[PDB]
Amino acid sequence: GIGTGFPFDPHYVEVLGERMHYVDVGPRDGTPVLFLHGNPTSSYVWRNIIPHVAPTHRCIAPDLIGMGKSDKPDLGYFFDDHVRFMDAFIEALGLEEVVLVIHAWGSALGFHWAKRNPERVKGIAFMEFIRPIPTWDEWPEFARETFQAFRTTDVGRKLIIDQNVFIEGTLPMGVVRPLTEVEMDHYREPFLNPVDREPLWRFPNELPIAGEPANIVALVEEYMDWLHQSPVPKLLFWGTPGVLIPPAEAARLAKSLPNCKAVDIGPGLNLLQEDNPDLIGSEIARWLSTLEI
Ligand SMILES: CN(C)c1ccc2c(-c3cc(C(=O)NCCOCCOCCCCCO)ccc3C(=O)O)c3ccc(=[N+](C)C)cc-3oc2c1
Ligand SMILES: [Cl-]
Repeated sequence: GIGTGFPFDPHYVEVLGERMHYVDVGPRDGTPVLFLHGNPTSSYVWRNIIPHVAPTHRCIAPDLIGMGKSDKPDLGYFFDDHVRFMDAFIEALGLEEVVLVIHAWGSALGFHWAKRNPERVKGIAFMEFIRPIPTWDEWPEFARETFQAFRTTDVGRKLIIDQNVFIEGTLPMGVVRPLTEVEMDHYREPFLNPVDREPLWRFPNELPIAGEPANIVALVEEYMDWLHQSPVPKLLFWGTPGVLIPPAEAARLAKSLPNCKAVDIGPGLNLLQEDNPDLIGSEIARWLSTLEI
């Protein structure tokens, strides 16, 4: 059965006046592997993937500011806030060159950091990642009216902040296999208090859909422009039917993006880590062995 525990010792670092929590396992020398989660998850989403990589490589998995075991400042939790705190996190750990393993909103953070710091990125493994969604027709039909309602300050905040729907409903609807009560309690833990749910609502309001917000659309277009030409080694995981990346898109990207290998994980929606963690971790471990790190 897929593991439900989170055995990792807590590590904390002060970042811009705030304490950020991170997993830090594996050997201390060599190039580290930095794991970035998205909405509404935490380093918990990497718990069954990291044990495949940690025998041979350092694994660092931070909880984004306002999420997981990290501190909860009184912020808007805009994408720009996450960019500021992640930039500062990476410098606080003194990381030099890295391999990135990134997912969904963590993929926007990772690709935006890689585009700005390409000399420091030796490879990117990614899955269910953020690209511009040009019209609402390109958002999955089964989740279209709900994400449209999320992108409002009235209904959207009622659902996500008052009623915790991103945790109770959107999260399980992002996994094909059923989540256990223990797993759901791990995802619920950072957000038991409704006043702490601001990141859960601002994230879907930042998604680059139908041209808004224009500033995020532009930023995401920029790192996609880079990714289509950069020689950086790329490993793309995808599932069927997917959410942000449908199978036909994954197959086109595997051909268009330079130096990109694609791996079919089988059934999957958004949190591919919850549907086939052993294939994702074992393929990352094999792919790392082919990099000059
Ligand atoms: C308390 N209260 C008002 C509600 C309301 C609605 C529900 C809903 C629910 C959910 C939705 C809903 O979230 N759709 C969007 C799905 O997007 C999936 C793809 O993105 C993944 C993340 C991508 C991130 C990218 O960055 C719609 C409609 C409903 C409904 O029932 O009306 C629940 C659904 C499932 C459930 N259990 C335990 C399995 C329990 C549910 O419980 C509910 C409770
Ligand atoms: Cl989101």
